[PDB]
Amino acid sequence: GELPEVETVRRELEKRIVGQKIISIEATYPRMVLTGFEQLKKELTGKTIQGISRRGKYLIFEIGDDFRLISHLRMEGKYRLATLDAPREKHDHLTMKFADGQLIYADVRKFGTWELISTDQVLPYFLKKKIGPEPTYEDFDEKLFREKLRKSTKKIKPYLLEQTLVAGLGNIYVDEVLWLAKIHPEKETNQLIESSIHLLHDSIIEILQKAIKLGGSSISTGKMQNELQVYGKTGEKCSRCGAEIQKIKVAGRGTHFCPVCQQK
DNA sequence: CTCTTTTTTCTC
DNA sequence: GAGAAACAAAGAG
Ligand SMILES: [Zn+2]
Repeated sequence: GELPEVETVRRELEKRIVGQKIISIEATYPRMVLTGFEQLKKELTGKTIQGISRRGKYLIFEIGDDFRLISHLRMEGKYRLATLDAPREKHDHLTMKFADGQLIYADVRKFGTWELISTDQVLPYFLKKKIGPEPTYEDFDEKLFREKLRKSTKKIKPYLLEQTLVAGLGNIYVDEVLWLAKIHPEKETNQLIESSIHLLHDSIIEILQKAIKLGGSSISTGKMQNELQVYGKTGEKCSRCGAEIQKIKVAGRGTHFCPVCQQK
């Protein structure tokens, strides 16, 4: 559930529920709704989906211009539109009923969260969570990026995973990015040379953008997993130097890299 | 079998 | 700057 995959879901839902009126909201795992499902039911029932935007890995349902629904898929949250009488599968937790169908949210690990936030609190929400700039040449200022990177001793992969220097990078794309920029995941940010930072900054925007267009690496119906150079390729040869991709643990996360291309 | 492995928040 | 917790199932051997 990284920015590429979340953006793919935003567009799918975008062209399938925007403008639809909500008839009622049923929940079998209500606590998932951190702000009180009851309060959410009383307020979104009988509304219209105005739009579905995204910020980092968070989906934002715009229902009426009073409240915004912040949705986060965590590790395996997943939406799907199905028949009104469709049967209830094992890990379905919420359903948004429409006049002609329903939006179902599933999540095996129950990690996912839902939040109803008044329109004016959207920005303070992300600013309170310290979410960095979207991965675009316009919002991802390289200088600020360089500045933050030389001021820290944090290891690169962990630090990128924080969403602070930039938003959207998860385990898959950080490994892809770091390899594409020839930076070892344990390299301390304050040692990075500008040319490295510059290459990193660009590889970030580049790979996340490439992923968006390939529909994300949905192991839905995405094709980015077909172009992964190191994530999960443990034991396979490096696209460039041919060395065997190694897998190690960094800050508790499976980390794939190349011993040679990624020096550090 | 049995153990390992698969986003964000919080406690230090 | 680490570790744990939430939680459930595929994967490895
Ligand atoms: Zn290599």
